[PDB]
Amino acid sequence: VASYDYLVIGGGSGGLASARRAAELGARAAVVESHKLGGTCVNVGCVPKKVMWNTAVHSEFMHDHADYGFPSCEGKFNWRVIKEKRDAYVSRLNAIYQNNLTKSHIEIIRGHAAFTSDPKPTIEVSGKKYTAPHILIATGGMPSTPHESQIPGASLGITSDGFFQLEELPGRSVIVGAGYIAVEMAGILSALGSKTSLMIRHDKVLRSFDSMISTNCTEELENAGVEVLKFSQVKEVKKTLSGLEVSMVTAVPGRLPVMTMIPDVDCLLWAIGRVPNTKDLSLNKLGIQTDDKGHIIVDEFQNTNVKGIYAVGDVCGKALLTPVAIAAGRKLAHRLFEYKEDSKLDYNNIPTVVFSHPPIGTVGLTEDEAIHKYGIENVKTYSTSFTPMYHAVTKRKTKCVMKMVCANKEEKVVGIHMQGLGCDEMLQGFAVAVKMGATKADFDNTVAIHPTSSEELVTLR
Amino acid sequence: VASYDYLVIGGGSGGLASARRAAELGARAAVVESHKLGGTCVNVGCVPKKVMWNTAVHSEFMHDHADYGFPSCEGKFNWRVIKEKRDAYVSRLNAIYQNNLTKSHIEIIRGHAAFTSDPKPTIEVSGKKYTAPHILIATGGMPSTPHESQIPGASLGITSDGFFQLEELPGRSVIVGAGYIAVEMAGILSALGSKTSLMIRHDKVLRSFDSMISTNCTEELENAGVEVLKFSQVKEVKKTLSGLEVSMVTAVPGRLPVMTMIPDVDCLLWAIGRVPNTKDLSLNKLGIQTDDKGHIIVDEFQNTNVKGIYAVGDVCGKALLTPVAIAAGRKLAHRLFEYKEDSKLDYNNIPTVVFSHPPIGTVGLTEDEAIHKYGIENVKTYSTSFTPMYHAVTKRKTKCVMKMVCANKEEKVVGIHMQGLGCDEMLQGFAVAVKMGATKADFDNTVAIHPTSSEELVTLR
Ligand SMILES: Cc1cc2nc3c(=O)[nH]c(=O)nc-3n(C[C@H](O)[C@H](O)[C@H](O)COP(=O)(O)OP(=O)(O)OC[C@H]3O[C@@H](n4cnc5c(N)ncnc54)[C@H](O)[C@@H]3O)c2cc1C
Ligand SMILES: Cc1cc2nc3c(=O)[nH]c(=O)nc-3n(C[C@H](O)[C@H](O)[C@H](O)COP(=O)(O)OP(=O)(O)OC[C@H]3O[C@@H](n4cnc5c(N)ncnc54)[C@H](O)[C@@H]3O)c2cc1C
Ligand SMILES: N[C@@H](CCC(=O)N[C@@H](CSSC[C@H](NC(=O)CC[C@H](N)C(=O)O)C(=O)NCC(=O)O)C(=O)NCC(=O)O)C(=O)O
Ligand SMILES: N[C@@H](CCC(=O)N[C@@H](CSSC[C@H](NC(=O)CC[C@H](N)C(=O)O)C(=O)NCC(=O)O)C(=O)NCC(=O)O)C(=O)O
Repeated sequence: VASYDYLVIGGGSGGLASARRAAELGARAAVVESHKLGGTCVNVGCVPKKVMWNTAVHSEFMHDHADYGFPSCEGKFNWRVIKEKRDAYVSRLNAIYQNNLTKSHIEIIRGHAAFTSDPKPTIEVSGKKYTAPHILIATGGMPSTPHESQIPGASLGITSDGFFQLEELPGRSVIVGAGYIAVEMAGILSALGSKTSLMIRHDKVLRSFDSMISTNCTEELENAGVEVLKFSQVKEVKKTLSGLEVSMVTAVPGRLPVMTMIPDVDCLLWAIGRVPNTKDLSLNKLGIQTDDKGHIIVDEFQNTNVKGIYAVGDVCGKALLTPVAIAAGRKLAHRLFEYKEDSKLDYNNIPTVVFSHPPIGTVGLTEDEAIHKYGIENVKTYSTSFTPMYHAVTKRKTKCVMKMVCANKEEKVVGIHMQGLGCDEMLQGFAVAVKMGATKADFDNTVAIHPTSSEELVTLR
Repeated sequence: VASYDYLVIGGGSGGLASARRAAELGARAAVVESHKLGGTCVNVGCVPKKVMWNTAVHSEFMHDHADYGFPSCEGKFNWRVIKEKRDAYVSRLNAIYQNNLTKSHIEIIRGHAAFTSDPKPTIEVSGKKYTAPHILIATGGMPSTPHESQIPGASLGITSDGFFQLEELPGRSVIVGAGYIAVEMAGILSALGSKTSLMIRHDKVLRSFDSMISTNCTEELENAGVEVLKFSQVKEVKKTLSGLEVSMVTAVPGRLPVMTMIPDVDCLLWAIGRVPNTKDLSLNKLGIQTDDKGHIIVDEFQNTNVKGIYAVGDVCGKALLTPVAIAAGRKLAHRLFEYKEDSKLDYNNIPTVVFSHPPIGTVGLTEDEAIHKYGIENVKTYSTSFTPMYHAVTKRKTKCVMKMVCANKEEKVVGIHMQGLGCDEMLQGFAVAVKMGATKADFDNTVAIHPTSSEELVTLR
């Protein structure tokens, strides 16, 4: 039994960040990783997605070429060219992260970890045992797929993991789900020329976002050629002579249900959610508490119910983002190795960007959330809608919408929501201001930058 | 003599903004405008510039088309296409601003105003007199050109005003000056295919910006095909059989001066500075104080030395930006018509974006300025240099540089400087944070947005 100061299960965003910080603090740490370092974000998440987004963005801008005085750009996108370059980039990152661990003197244990029956919390990886007075579980999650039992032929569709393995652009694609990944994939496939449908259970996407965003986002998708099938769900999928055939039920409220077959489908993509990866950890050998979806339960300091066992990131199932896992992993290292007992992550005011077309940025409370928190009488919003100057000369248009949610008489800024060109890079600094407790006066007293989209947020009336 | 509550001389950024706010407050106002409403920013400044920048940006992105899996885009930019659309857009804005005044019940007096000899401050426009207990001078400025006396043939070159009248892309262009307009014009001309030289008196552009920016900017220009002629100045210009021929002296320190002729120049563009437009106002009839360049002198509340006479914007010659004139014009209206005596613009921490390639954003103190203000022992900077993920797959590269200037033990953020893709839209919110007095802790405690360039500012170590 080899002992360490800190054992980290999972070499993804949270696991890498926590191990690295702990090592800086003097801890003798090891990272257990069964697949590729960098975890979901590097291999099949943030990175490859952003590359594909940049690619789709190229497609769109190329539609405006002629408006801008250039000669028309003619054609066919070549999927394998970009696919090969994307894969190489990911390989580069895998090598970098491995180096990052080595330079920090962090041991890398390759293989799948599971807890043992042993009294003191101990793990086994390939027949060898390892132990530490502090063990971090950061095994992340995976894409959720339906059971053949409830949707026959569901196994014929792929997930976002499968998306990153595609070698050719699918002719016809159907995406099921209404959350960020669904929206992002539909947007990439459509821009690159796939005849895309997005199938959602209700009438809008991103229904958990502020209502101005879910509405606007649903519209922009339609404007960009994505067919949004509302109140629809898959009833069954089958392999026909040439592609898949999707049976769906459309149940608009106030209407009779109607069944429709979708033929000649090349790609059926499930983007219905993520499941935590805890199934094969042998948690129950230590009685570690999970919820009914398999998420590990933790307190505000990332503690599990078992002393010296912590969990961070996607496995805990809250705020499923790379930077959250990183921040929580880091705070935890300071608490354990720097004896900063108050060291923990504040889960309020975490900013998010959705790489749609145009991108979405949000931080803080939606209007409804502020209303429930402070009361209708105490919430005031400010909003704007405009056409970015970029489209002053194009036949193709997109809009920019922004909304500011204020609370109390002071008009404290409690939420910012926007969609529009530039929004992906614009959010960060306002997120700083919101975190600091800025009020509308603070925004208003900041001199604008002209001409930009960002200035609109500081001149709301 | 028609009397008003507020008379505004000049219908540009500051004049329009001040008149509009004053009218909301109940003032009976009139705007005197001799040319087109919208002033410099709309007609020959911010607006037409940004359109041309978006155009140049198209040119660059089109160089990356093939890297991104598309087929090569072949060719020739057509200047008149975009020129015509740009002009129309400007016409649209002129009509909008006229409407904006009318809806506010602001009178528009068309023609050139000048003060009279009359005891109580009174102006004349086309033989008619007008007076008000509060008169705002907001006549803006103009491009500076050399005297034929000092540079023979200087009148053969054009200024940024002339740039906006060009109907064809110049084959060969030489830009003289090293400030923002010079940098911006060189960047647009070069990207659109003009064989461009930028002639500067020293070794770097933007020498008043933080030194990381002047260095980086000078390099990025060279990388983008702009020939930067250092320690060079024009000695004379002459009209040859086919274009202009520019005689220049190059005086590198530690070397003998060398004279060079630049032949076959289509466009010589002077971007050496701006002069205030006060020459024809008859200021001296009221003894209004100006400096030796003709700028009107004001106090912190925009008062001139004469009671009931104020000046804002470019004419005062400080912080020559549209949003500054607007903010100062607005604050002034509140002070005069809302009796808010403390109402004035804080000229510290005004953010600026330079539309170079890539764009530059800056707010607050340069490292040197912080050093002079707090002392070397009390200043700490943090900086980063990286390749944006956009270029992970391109043969063409650009860099992103960021620098954070902190002061005292608290590490108050007193300056932010950066250059890179996305920087134009990224600045605004950090400018809010800086204005609020954020410290490095406040930035560090803000969760990052991944993957973006903006996150780099919140994860500096
Ligand atoms: C398509 C997609 C796009 C996304 N885009 C973004 C984005 O743009 N921005 C963003 O912020 N977030 C994005 N995310 C989310 C982000 O990827 C996750 O929040 C983040 O990766 C979670 O980090 P983690 O450390 O919890 O787990 P992961 O990064 O999943 O790491 C878990 C690691 O543990 C390993 N492992 C699991 N079990 C074991 C075991 N028993 N033994 C050994 N090793 C084990 C796994 O192989 C893996 O490498 C995206 C996700 C997806 C799926
Ligand atoms: C090429 C260029 C690019 C620029 N780009 C930007 C940018 O991207 N962002 C930015 O923030 N700033 C930019 N600026 C600067 C910005 O344009 C100025 O700071 C702003 O226009 C100054 O506003 P103002 O109200 O002082 O004067 P102006 O907008 O110049 O208005 C002065 C007005 O007064 C009128 N006038 C003058 N004298 C008289 C008289 N005697 N009687 C009647 N009418 C009179 C003039 O016709 C004019 O319309 C740019 C400037 C230039 C030249
Ligand atoms: N953000 C810019 C620059 C591009 C970029 O971020 N490139 C790196 C790979 S990002 S995916 C891996 C992820 N890293 C992050 O989330 C950034 C964290 C941030 N730097 C911070 O310090 O908080 C991750 O798993 N991190 C774990 C960890 O940091 O321990 C890159 O080049 N990495 C290689 C390297 O030099 O180390 C952009 O998007 O353009
Ligand atoms: N900023 C966005 C949207 C594009 C945009 O700004 N379009 C307007 C013309 S901008 S040039 C005239 C300038 N206006 C500004 O500087 C914006 C001021 C800001 N809105 C504020 O309230 O502080 C000006 O001279 N303003 C004087 C004044 O505001 O009184 C536009 O469409 N204007 C027409 C209109 O609807 O009124 C982008 O860049 O994409």
